[PDB]
Amino acid sequence: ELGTAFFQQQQLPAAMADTFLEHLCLLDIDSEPVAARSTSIIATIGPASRSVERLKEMIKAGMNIARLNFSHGSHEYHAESIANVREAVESFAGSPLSYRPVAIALDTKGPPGLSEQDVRDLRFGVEHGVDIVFASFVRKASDVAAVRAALGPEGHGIKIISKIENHEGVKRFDEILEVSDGIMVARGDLGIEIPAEKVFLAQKMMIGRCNLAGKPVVCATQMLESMITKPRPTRAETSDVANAVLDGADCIMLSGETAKGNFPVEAVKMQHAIAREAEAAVYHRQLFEELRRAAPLSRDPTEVTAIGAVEAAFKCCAAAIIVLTTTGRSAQLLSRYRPRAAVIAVTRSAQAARQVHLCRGVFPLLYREPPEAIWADDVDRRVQFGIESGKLRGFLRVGDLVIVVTGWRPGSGYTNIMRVLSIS
Amino acid sequence: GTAFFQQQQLPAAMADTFLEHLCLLDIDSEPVAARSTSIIATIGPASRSVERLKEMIKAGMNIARLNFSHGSHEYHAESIANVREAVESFAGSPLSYRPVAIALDTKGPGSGPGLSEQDVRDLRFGVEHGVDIVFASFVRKASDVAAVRAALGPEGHGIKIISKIENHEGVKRFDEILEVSDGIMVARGDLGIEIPAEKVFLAQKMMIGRCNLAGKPVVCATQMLESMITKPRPTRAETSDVANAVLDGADCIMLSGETAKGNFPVEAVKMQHAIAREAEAAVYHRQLFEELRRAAPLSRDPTEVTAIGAVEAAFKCCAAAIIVLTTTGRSAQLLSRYRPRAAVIAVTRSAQAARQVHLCRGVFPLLYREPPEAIWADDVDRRVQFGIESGKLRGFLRVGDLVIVVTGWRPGSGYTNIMRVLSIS
Amino acid sequence: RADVAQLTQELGTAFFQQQQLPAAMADTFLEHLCLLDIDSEPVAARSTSIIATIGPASRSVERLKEMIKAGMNIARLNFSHGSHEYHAESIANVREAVESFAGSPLSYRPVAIALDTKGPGSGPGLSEQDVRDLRFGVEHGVDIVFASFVRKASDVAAVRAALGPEGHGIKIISKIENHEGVKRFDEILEVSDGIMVARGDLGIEIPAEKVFLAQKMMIGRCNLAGKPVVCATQMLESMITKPRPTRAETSDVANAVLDGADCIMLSGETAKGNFPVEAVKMQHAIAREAEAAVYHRQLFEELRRAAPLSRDPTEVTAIGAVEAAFKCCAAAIIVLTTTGRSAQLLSRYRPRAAVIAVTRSAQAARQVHLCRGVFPLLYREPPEAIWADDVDRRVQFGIESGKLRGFLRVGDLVIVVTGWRPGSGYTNIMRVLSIS
Amino acid sequence: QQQQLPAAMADTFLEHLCLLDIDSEPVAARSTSIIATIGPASRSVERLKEMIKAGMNIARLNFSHGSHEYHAESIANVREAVESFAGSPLSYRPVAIALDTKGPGSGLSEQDVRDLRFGVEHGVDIVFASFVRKASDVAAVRAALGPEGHGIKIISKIENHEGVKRFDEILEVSDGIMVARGDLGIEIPAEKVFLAQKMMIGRCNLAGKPVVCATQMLESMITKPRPTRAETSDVANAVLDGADCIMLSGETAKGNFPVEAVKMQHAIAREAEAAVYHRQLFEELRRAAPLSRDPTEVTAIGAVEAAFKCCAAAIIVLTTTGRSAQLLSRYRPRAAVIAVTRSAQAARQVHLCRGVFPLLYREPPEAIWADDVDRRVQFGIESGKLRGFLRVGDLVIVVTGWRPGSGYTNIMRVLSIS
Ligand SMILES: O=C1c2ccccc2C(=O)c2c1cc(S(=O)(=O)N1CCNCC1)c(O)c2O
Ligand SMILES: O=C1c2ccccc2C(=O)c2c1cc(S(=O)(=O)N1CCNCC1)c(O)c2O
Ligand SMILES: O=P(O)(O)OC[C@H]1O[C@](O)(COP(=O)(O)O)[C@@H](O)[C@@H]1O
Ligand SMILES: O=P(O)(O)OC[C@H]1O[C@](O)(COP(=O)(O)O)[C@@H](O)[C@@H]1O
Ligand SMILES: O=P(O)(O)OC[C@H]1O[C@](O)(COP(=O)(O)O)[C@@H](O)[C@@H]1O
Ligand SMILES: O=P(O)(O)OC[C@H]1O[C@](O)(COP(=O)(O)O)[C@@H](O)[C@@H]1O
Ligand SMILES: O=C([O-])C(=O)[O-]
Ligand SMILES: O=C([O-])C(=O)[O-]
Ligand SMILES: O=C([O-])C(=O)[O-]
Ligand SMILES: O=C([O-])C(=O)[O-]
Ligand SMILES: [K+]
Ligand SMILES: [K+]
Ligand SMILES: [K+]
Ligand SMILES: [K+]
Ligand SMILES: [Mg+2]
Ligand SMILES: [Mg+2]
Ligand SMILES: [Mg+2]
Ligand SMILES: [Mg+2]
Repeated sequence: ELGTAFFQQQQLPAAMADTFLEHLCLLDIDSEPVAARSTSIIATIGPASRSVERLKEMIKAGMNIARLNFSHGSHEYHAESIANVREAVESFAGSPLSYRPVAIALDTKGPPGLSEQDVRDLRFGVEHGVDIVFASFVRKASDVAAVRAALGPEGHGIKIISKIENHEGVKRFDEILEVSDGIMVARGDLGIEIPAEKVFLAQKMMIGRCNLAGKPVVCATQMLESMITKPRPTRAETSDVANAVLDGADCIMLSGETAKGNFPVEAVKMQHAIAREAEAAVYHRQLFEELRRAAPLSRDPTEVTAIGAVEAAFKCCAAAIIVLTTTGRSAQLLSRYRPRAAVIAVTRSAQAARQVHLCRGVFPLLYREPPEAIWADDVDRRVQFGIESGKLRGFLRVGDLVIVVTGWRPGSGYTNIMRVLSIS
Repeated sequence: GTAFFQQQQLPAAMADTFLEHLCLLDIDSEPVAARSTSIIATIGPASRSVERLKEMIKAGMNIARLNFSHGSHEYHAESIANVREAVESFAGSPLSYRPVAIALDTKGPGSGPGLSEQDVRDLRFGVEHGVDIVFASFVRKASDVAAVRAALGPEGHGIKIISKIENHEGVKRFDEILEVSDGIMVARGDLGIEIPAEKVFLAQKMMIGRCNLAGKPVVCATQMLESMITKPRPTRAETSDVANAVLDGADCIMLSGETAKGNFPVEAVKMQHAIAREAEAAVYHRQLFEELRRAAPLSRDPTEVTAIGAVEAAFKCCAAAIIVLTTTGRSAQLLSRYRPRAAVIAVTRSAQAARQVHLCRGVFPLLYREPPEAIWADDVDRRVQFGIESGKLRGFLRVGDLVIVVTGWRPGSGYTNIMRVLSIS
Repeated sequence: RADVAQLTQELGTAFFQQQQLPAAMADTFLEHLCLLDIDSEPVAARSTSIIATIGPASRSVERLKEMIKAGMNIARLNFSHGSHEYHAESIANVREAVESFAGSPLSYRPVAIALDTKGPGSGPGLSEQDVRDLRFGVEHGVDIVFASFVRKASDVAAVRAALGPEGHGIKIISKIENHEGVKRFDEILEVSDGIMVARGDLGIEIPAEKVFLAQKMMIGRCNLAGKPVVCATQMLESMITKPRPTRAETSDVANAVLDGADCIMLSGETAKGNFPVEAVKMQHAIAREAEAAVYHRQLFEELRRAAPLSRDPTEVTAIGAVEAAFKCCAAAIIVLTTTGRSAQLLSRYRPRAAVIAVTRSAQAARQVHLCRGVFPLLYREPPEAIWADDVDRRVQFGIESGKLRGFLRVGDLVIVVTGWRPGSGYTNIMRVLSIS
Repeated sequence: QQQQLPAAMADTFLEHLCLLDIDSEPVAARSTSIIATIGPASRSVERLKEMIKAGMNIARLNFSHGSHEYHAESIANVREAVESFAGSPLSYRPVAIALDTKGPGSGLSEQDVRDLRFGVEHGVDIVFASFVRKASDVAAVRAALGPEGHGIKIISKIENHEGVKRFDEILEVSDGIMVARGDLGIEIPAEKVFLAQKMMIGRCNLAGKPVVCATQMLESMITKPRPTRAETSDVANAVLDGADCIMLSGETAKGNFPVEAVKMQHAIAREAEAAVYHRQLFEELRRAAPLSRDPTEVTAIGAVEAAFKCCAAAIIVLTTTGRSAQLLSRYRPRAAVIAVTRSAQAARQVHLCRGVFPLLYREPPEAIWADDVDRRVQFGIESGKLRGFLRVGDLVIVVTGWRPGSGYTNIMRVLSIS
C-alpha cells in the first residue's frame, strides 16, 4: 500500500476534510510538501540579475520565466540579458536532472493607440524569439488587438498576457480576457489607479475569472518588496505569496526584488519555498467540485479527456499526468482542473515547452529524438521519456500509477485518450 | 438543441438543490435513455410458453427467476429449456439479440440453522443446468453464503450469489453478508412478516444505499405490482413503489406472482419498464454522482481508476454511451457503480457474463459471437464497432453522438486501463 | 462526533440511537440512507395528519371514537356518494365522537371536517350540484373543502364565491386530477390554501407511470410555497379486504411522507372497507417511522436556500425558532396562534420538534391539522385582565398539557413563539425555556 | 448592489470571487477591531484622539519597552483621549487597554509577575501573554493576575513551534489567541507561518474565541505614507481568514504615520469584511458548532439565523460580561452586533470579538426591570440611528434574558425600527 507516512505529508489530512473550515483547522506546519512546486516564478532580469553566473543560480533557485522590463534599458541591453538567460539555460543541457526550459517574457513600456516605442519593442520581441508579452495598461479588447497586430507575421505564436493596471481594465476585464492568452494583476499601477484597499478585490476577482476561463493569471508587484534591501521578507510578504497561490494564481512574479535588489537569488528561493507550502494547502476537494460545476459541458475531446484524466488522477493519488502536446493546449486543459498530480508535458516544440510555464502544475519536457517511422512507437517513446524523466526527477517510482493523455492520430487538436499506467 | 435539454428531465437535472430538482420534474419531459434498471420476471405457468417468453423478452425481461419453492427439478429444467429456446430465437439477428439471465431462487433453510439438504440438491441442479445467478433465500450470516458457494462446487465458481435478506438477523448482519456476496435482494415478502411491516422501507433504503456504496447489485422484490396478478392496471401505490425503488438506487426490480401465475405477465413487465424509464430520468445525478465519488475510497486498481475517469468524461460531454469490452463483466460493473446517465454498452464473448451483467444498473450486454481476429487491436476495434452498430440499430446512438470507449492494454480479464472519446460516424 | 459529543454525554447514547438520529447526523444523503436502522425506534408524536373518509364502514359514533384514538385528524365526506342527509348524520356522528373526549385538553383531539366535492363532470367549471354541496358545507360548518378537478385559478375563485360571505374561513384544498391541473399548478397553488395530489383520476388522465413525477413535483412546490399538500388514493388499497397491506402500499405511505406530504389519506380503506381502524393505525405507524427517516439536515438547508428573504416578522421568528429547536434537540415549539398562520410558518421549515399550537379558535385548531407537525391545543379560558398574563397563561397551558401528554419532560428545552400585541399577524418573539 | 451583495449571493466560492466588484462600496460598520501599539509616536492625548477617530479599538502597551511610569502615562493619555468624547453618550466609543508581556526569555518570569501586577493595579482589560507554549503558562499568568484580575482577558500569544503543537490545550484555557508572526517567523520556517496563522484562526473560529493577527501587517508604513501591495493583501487576507482583530506594532508605536496606519487597516478591513462569503462561512460555522442545551447558545444561533433571513441591520444584545455578544459573534452575522452593557470593562473587552459594537449604558435606571430592559434596547436603537447602523424601516433582532444577572439570555425578538 502507500503507508501512513504518505497520508501525513503534503497536507493530506487537511485535503480529506469535509468543509473548508475543517480543512483550515487541519493545516499542519509539520506536514512536509512532497510534490514539485507548480506555481511558476517570473523573475525580472535587470542590473542585479543579468550575469550568466547569477542567472544559473536563479534557474537553480526556481526561475521559470525571465521578464524583461522595456520601461528601462534599451534593445541592446535587453538583447544581452536574453542572450545571458539562454546561455545560462543551455549550460544545463548536459544533465537531464537539471536542464529546464525558461520562457522569455517582454514587458512593454505602455501607452491614443499602441505607442511607437511599444511597436518597436514588440518587433524586437518577435525578432529575438520571445515567448510571452506582458502588455502594459490593457484597458479594452482593442488594446489586445493592437498588440496582436504588432506581433506581425512571425510572432502570432507569442502569448499575450494582458496587464490590468487601472479602473477601466478591471471594468472591461471580461472583454480583455476573452481576447488575451492570460492576465497579469499588475498591482503597482493598480494600487495607484484605484484605492489601495480595493486591490485585493480586483486580484481575487481576476484570478477567479481566469481560473474559470482556464487561462493563466499572474500575480505581480511588491510580493517580497522588502527583500530589495533585506535578506528576509516581512510576515505580510510571505503571507501575500502564499495567498496569491491559494487565490489560484498560475504564476507569481518578482520585479525590483530580482531586477535591482541586493538578494535576487534569495527572493526566488523564498517564492519557491512559499509556493510549495501553499500548493499543498489548496483545498482541492472544493476547488475541483467548483471548477467542474462552473465549467460548461463540452464536446471538445481534449476538454473531455482532461477532466476524465484529472478525475482519474485524484482517484488513485497519481504521481503524475503525462501528456503529449505540440502547442501546450492539452496540458493547459489539464491544468485548468487543478490536479494535485504534476502535469508532465512532453513536447517537441521548444516554444510550447517554455510557454506552458504559464499554466500551474505543468512541467515541460522538451523531446528532441528524431521521429519514429511508426507513429505508435513514437508516441510510446515519448510516454516512456516522460516516465523516465519523472523517475530521474523524483516525481515517479516503480509501482506508482500515472495517467497518460494522448490523441488518436498525430498533429495538434486530437487529444482523446486517457490511460492508467503502472510504472515499471 | 433546445429540444434535447427539455427531454429526460434535464431541467430538473440542472437544479442546484434536490428540492428545486423535485419542483422542476415535468410529466411532459419524455424519457430518451434506454431503461437501465433490469427487470427480473419469475417463471411459472403464466410465463412458461416459449411464445409467451418471446413476448416477455421483447417487453423488457432481463432475468428469468426460477422459484425452487414450487415445482420439481423436471419442471425447472423445462423452464430453463423454454427460456433458452425463446432467448436463442433472436440470435439470428446479432445486432439486436438480448441476453437473458437465469436465476435460481432457493427454497431456503426452513426451521434449520443453515443450508438445507434440498438446497444442496437444487444448487447442484443449478450448476448442472448452467444457471447464472443464485438468489439464496434467508441469508442470515456470512457462513450461509459460504455454504451456498461450497454447494455450487468447483464447476459453479462463476455463478453470482445474490443474498436474500428476509429477516431481522439478515438486516443486522448485512455488512458481513454483503462483503461475501455478489449482491443483495431485499426480499420484502418474508421481511415484512419477520420485522414490522412499517419498518420494511427503512431496511430497503438502507440496503440499497449500502449496496450502491459497495458497488454491488441490489434487487428490490415482492408485491411491486401485486394487483396486476388479476387486474390489467396497477394501483397508485404500486407504480409509486416501482418508481421509488429505482429512485432509491435499485439495480433490479422484480416480478413474482405478476409473471409466474397472473393474467398479465407481459403487461406487468411492460409496466415496470415504463415506470423504471421515467424514474431513471428523475434521478438527481448531480447529487448522486457527487456523493458516490465522495464516498468511494481511493483506488490503485486501474479498472476502477479508468471507470471513474470514463464516467466523469461521459457526464462532461453528455455521452450517449460508454462502450466497454469485458470478459467477466467487471469493467462494466465498475462503470455502473458511478451511475452514469450514459448507457454502459458492454461487449463480451462470454455468454454467461452477458447474462450476469443485467444485475448492474445501466449495463446493456451485447454478446459478440465472431471468433477472434488474428490482430488483437483489430479484434478490439470490431467489438467496439459491433457496440456502435448495435447501439445505432437499438436507438442508443446516432451519427454525431459522442461515446466513451473503455478497453484494456492486453487480452484477458483484469487489464482495463484506457478511456477514449469517440465521435459516432 | 465533536458537534454532538457534549449533548451525547448529557442526553445519553440511548437518546442518540433513537428516531434515526445516527442517520440524521450523516454528512450526505447516501450516508443518511446507509445509517437508517430498523432498530432505531420513533419517539416523536406522529406529525403527518391522517385524513380518513367517513362512510358506511366508519360512520358509527363508537367506530369514530376508535378512529380518533387510532389517529384520524381530518374526517373526509365524499359528496360523489350519499346525500346531504347521509353526510349530515356522518358529520353529527364525528362531532359526537370528538366531543366525547372534550372534558380535558389531555384527551381532546380536534378533528377537522372536510367536504370533498363531486366535481365539474363534463362541464367547464362549477356544477350546480357543487354549488348546493358547498352551501351545505357552509351551513354545516365544515373546515375544509377538497375541490375536485381544479384545472385553473378561476375554478378555485368559483368555489370561493360559492362558499359565500359566511364561508370565508373555510380552507380550499385544490385537487389536481388531470393534465391541465398539473400544467397550471402554479396559478392554482397561488390562489388555493393547499393541494391534494388526487392520484386516482390523475392516474387515468395522465399515463400511470408519470403520476409519481406529478406527485413529487407538486409536493416539492407546496413545500417551497409553505402550503399544505395531501397525498391521496390507493395508499393502503388492499386493506379494504385484508388486515395487512402489501409491501408496495407501506412503501407508498412512507415515500409520500419522505416526499414532503403534510397529510396522507384513506378513501375506500375507511369509507367501505373491513378494517377502517386498522388502516388508520397502519398509516399512523408508517408515518411515524418515515418522519424520523426524513433527512432534516438537507431539507432545512434547502428550504433556507430556496425560500426568499423575508421582512415578515412571523416568518423571521419561525426560522429562528426552528433553528433554535434543532440546536438543542428541543422537544417542542409552543406557539400562540389565532388563525394557525404562525404554526404554519414553523411547519414550513419542517422542525423535528412538535409544533404545539395554542389557540382559542376551534376552527383554526381543526384546520392546522393540514400542516405537518402541528398539534392543536384548544384553549377555553376567558381572557385575563392583563394581556401579558393571558399570553403567559396560554404558554403555561401548552407546557402543562405537553408534559401531561409526554411531549415534554422535565429537563427538556422548549422554544416558545409569541407576539408583541393582541391580534393575528404580530408574532415576533422566540424564547428558550427549560421545562421544570 | 453595495457591500459585495452580488458576490454574497453566489452559489459557489469560485463564482463569489468572480463577482467581487471594486465599485461595490462597503456600507456596514467595520467589524474587525484594530489594536494599535501606543508608544513614542502615538502617546500624546491629541494624537490618541486622532487614533480613536481613525478606528483604534484596543491600545496595546508593549512591556518589552519603556517602564511602569512610561506605560502608566500612556494609559492615562489613552483614558483622557477616550473620555474627551463621553459628552455624547449615543456616540461614545470604548477603547480597551491591553498589556503585552515581555515574555519568559530563557516558568513565568519575575518581570512578568511585576508587569501583570501593574496591569491589575492600572485596570487593564486584556493581557497579551508572550510566548505561551502550554496550558500551565496560561495558569501562571492567571495566578499572577490574582483575585483582583479575575475579569482580565488572557490572549495567549503563539510564537513558537511548541505553542503551535500544543495549540488545542492552550486555546482551551485561554480567552483567545494572538498569532504573533514576528517570533513565529523566526521560530519556525518563514514559509510555514501562513499555515499556522490559517490553522489557528480556523480553530479559534470553531471554538468561538477571539483570534488576533499580528506583526508586520503594514510594516513599510513605519517610514512610508502608503503601504506595499503585499501589506494591503496581508490585512485583507487576515480578515478573510477569520481574524477577530488585526494589529499594528511599530507602525503606531514608533513610525512616522501612526494615524494613517490605523486609517489604512480600517479601510482594508471594511472592504475585506464585505468580501467574506457568508453563505459558506455561516453554513460551516453553524454545522460545526456543537449541539447545545445552553439557552444563550441556542438563542444566539436563532438570532443570527433570523438576522440573515431579514437582512437585519443589527442584532441588539444586552450583556453584562460580553458573553451573549460573543456567542452571536461566533456565527459571523453580516448584521452588526450592538452590545448594550453597563460594564465599562465588558464594553472595552468585547472589541476582541468580531462585529461586536459596544455601547456603554449610562442613562438613569428604570424602577421596573422590564422597563429598564426596554430603555436599554431603545438606547441601542437611538445610538444605532445616530451612528448610521440603523434607519427607520430597518429590521433588528433584539436579544435579551428572562431575569437580571449574567447567564440568562433566552429571548430573541424581531423589531421594526421607528
Ligand atoms: O530592467 C530594469 C533596468 C534595466 C536597465 C537599466 C536599469 C534598470 C532598472 O533600473 C530597473 C529595471 C527594472 C525594474 S522592475 O523591477 O522591472 N519594475 C519595478 C516596478 N515597476 C515595474 C517593474 C526596476 O525597478 C528598475 O529600476
Ligand atoms: O362516502 C361514501 C358513501 C356514502 C354513502 C353511501 C355509500 C358510500 C360509498 O359506497 C362510498 C363512499 C365513499 C367512497 S371513497 O372511497 O371516499 N371514494 C370513492 C370514489 N370517490 C373517491 C373516493 C367509496 O369508495 C364508496 O364506495
Ligand atoms: O495539445 P495539442 O497541441 O493539441 O497536441 C496534442 C496532440 O499530441 C498527440 O498526442 C501526439 O501528436 P504528435 O505525434 O503529432 O506529436 C496527438 O495525438 C494529439 O492531438
Ligand atoms: O472486465 P474484465 O473482465 O476485466 O475484461 C476486460 C478485458 O477486456 C479487454 O478489453 C479485451 O480482452 P479480450 O480481447 O481478451 O476480450 C481487455 O483488454 C481487458 O483486460
Ligand atoms: O398566528 P396568528 O394568527 O398570526 O396569531 C399570532 C398572534 O397570537 C398572539 O401571540 C396572541 O394574540 P391574542 O392575545 O389576540 O390571542 C399575538 O401576539 C400574535 O400576533
Ligand atoms: O451576556 P451575559 O453576561 O450573560 O448577560 C446577559 C444578561 O443581560 C440581561 O439581558 C439583562 O441583565 P441586567 O438587567 O442584569 O443587566 C439578562 O437578562 C441576561 O442574563
Ligand atoms: O507594471 C506592473 O507590473 C505594475 O504596475 O505592477
Ligand atoms: O423470497 C422472497 O422473494 C420474499 O420473501 O420476498
Ligand atoms: O378524487 C380523488 O380523491 C382521486 O381521483 O384520487
Ligand atoms: O510578540 C509579537 O507580537 C511577535 O513576535 O509577533
Ligand atoms: K513595463
Ligand atoms: K424461493
Ligand atoms: K369526490
Ligand atoms: K512584548
Ligand atoms: Mg504597471
Ligand atoms: Mg422469501
Ligand atoms: Mg378524483
Ligand atoms: Mg513576539
